[PDB]
Amino acid sequence: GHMNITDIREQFPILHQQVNGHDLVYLDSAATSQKPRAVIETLDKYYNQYNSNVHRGVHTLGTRATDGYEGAREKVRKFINAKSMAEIIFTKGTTTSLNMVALSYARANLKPGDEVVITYMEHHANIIPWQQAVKATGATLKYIPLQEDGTISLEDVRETVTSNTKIVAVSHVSNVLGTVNPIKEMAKIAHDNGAVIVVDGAQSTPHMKIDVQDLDCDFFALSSHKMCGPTGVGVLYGKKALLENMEPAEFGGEMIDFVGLYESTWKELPWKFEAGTPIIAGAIGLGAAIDFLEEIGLDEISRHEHKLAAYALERFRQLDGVTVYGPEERAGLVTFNLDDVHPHDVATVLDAEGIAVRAGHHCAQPLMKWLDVTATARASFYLYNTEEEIDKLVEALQKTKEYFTNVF
Amino acid sequence: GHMNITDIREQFPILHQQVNGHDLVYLDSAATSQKPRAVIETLDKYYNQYNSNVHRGVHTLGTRATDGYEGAREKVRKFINAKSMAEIIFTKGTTTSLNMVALSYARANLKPGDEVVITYMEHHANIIPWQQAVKATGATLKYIPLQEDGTISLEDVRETVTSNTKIVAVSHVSNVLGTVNPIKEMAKIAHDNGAVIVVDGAQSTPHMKIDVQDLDCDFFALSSHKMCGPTGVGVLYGKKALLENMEPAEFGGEMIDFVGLYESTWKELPWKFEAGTPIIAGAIGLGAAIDFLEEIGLDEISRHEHKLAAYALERFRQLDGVTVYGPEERAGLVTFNLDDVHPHDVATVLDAEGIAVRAGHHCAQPLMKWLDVTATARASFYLYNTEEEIDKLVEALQKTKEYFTNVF
Repeated sequence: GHMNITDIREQFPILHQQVNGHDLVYLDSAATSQKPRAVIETLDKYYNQYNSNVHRGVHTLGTRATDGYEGAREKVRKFINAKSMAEIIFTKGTTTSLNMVALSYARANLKPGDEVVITYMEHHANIIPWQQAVKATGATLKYIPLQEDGTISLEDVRETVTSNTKIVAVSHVSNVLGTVNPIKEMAKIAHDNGAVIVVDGAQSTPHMKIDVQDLDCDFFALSSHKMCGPTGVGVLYGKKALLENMEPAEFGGEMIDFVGLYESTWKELPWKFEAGTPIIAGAIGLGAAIDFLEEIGLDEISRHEHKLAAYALERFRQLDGVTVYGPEERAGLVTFNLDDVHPHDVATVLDAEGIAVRAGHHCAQPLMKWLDVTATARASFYLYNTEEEIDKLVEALQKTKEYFTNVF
Repeated sequence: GHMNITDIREQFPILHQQVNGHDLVYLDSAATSQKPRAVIETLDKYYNQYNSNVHRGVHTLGTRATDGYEGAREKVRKFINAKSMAEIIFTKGTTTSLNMVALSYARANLKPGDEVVITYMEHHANIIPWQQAVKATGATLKYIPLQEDGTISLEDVRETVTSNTKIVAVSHVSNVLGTVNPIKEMAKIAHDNGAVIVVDGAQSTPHMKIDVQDLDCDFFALSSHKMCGPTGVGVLYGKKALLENMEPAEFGGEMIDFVGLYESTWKELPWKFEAGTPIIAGAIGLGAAIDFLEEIGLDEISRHEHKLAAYALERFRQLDGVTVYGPEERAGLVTFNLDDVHPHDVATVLDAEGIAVRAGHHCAQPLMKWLDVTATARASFYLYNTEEEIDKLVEALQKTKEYFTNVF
């Protein structure tokens, strides 16, 4: 049962190379994750053996491609514990999923005086679609405040959500702070006030079990590329009764039933929301990523990331002049700054040592402003990373601090 | 220079297999095309060697992925002869591209009394977004009529387009009739009346050179999966001056410049229209499909398809009780019916002989109604198909006709 990190790393060809003369140390999985051979070879087999368009079922390869595509829909349903494949919509990624809710749910259900409630830690994907939806409807956007450690208190949620709130939208896991938000209790507060809750799960799904029946979220969005799967593919989950009453966000072939000159009728769910030839190979590859993660065990992967996170926080606390943002209890990532060194220069120096991290605002400018910084650096961990890699990171941070103090 | 079909077919692993005990005869490339090793191995190399998120440029693999993604944008620009990469937007496919024009251009620029003009041969992707855009604006949808052979006469275009027309949307090549429409002359008519022209090029781009400066189209949409490229990726081309004045269709990270609590500003083109982590691998694979087709020569591929089309029409005319739809001059496809046999049964019997064709409405229900049929069968050709494969098709059609006459 227990995961062998050597055996896991063996499955990721891209980890086994040098950058600038040093073994690669890839600590940027919160930006995008690497892929095991089981996923890459799923794409290969699709294109080598049974590519064809789907949902015709009139010739043999087309039936195979259809069975592969719809089979992957069912894999996703089981993976997040949705009641029904009608609730599982394949999209281009988390961002498009959230935009579909903002176009098809928010803009149809917001009036002046209604509120959309988000938080200061949201990724832009979970901010801009609501800014545009409230502007288009004359509704009001509101922000739940954060505690000093970058978590959300339920009393602040209760204070911000009111009888005029129609939508609460919030991240399951922050890509910057590592905070795991109390989604299940926030959904109960949202429903008690007459609101739906929209959960941005791009950063939770790769790393921890999702059960949308236990969360009782109304909508849940995720991206394949962060969870060992292909780029260009994501999921929107929504409760069937909500999706049934929402109009499509996109129109075209495959999502219609009858097309007249001026009027058309739509397919049943989920295909109502899948216009045009779908992301056939990428969805099948996302199903393979799910099989891969489930065979390792999401709970095993969470325990491994908890170990790496606690080890990294401890070793970061051994460095002088380094500031870490966010709470002690966290997902597998550390966002930080070195005193006196711009995080872009940190990242540049670290890449010269083979170490890949991210520097910038991480698509969370209002959070940087809340943190009173212009930018930060971020190291993020996944199921193929090790404590030795964190040692290399903290050693390179120490030698970065020494380098820049002495150039001065 | 001249293409060797044996050497071309050698590059497509999927062609070399049996279905039901017969060599595969894949005649469904108008639904989706197969991929050469150069494309599949491009995806492999991406995932094996340099996957990372794009447009950070802070670590070595991220710079490589960015250079690959933006390099593919430039490959597409050269391929359709656009003036600028600002004009090349990566989307999920033709359908999404056309929906982006309908959301961001049509719904912003249509008033009561304005007209959107389409044709009776359009694919649903080029029909439903306009039905929805005119309903949302109170504008009027109009249809250019067709000649008896399923072509469009320019005098009918001139009669249908008026001083109230703001948009003409039309396919470059019909996926059913094989008609090549007179796009360049239609664009001059559209502009003479104060309209833009939106060209659905999903079926022309795989098969013939596109030059958007010579066409003078305002928007042009295409899909990677029909042109030897990965699924899940497409392009929207639009004249820079039009795109500059259109608002994004999707909102999120990557397409912003500044994000405040309530207001945001957008990136320059093309990234204004690319919200969230992009279709990194698929776009790079579409660039490889372009390199592959350009090395063979689109003019060579067009000549090969013209030969196969003229051969197929002749051999179809040798069959009794078979009706072919559309004009003599055509792209590489034949849509037909057997007297007395439902096209679904034709397709089923043909798959038992290893032959893959499509039966149905081909996402063109108003065209089937114009043709006074409920469904049709369709065989479609690409650069790996041969005359021997067309012989197998017409022989299997003859034996289908004999089989069903004798069961009766």
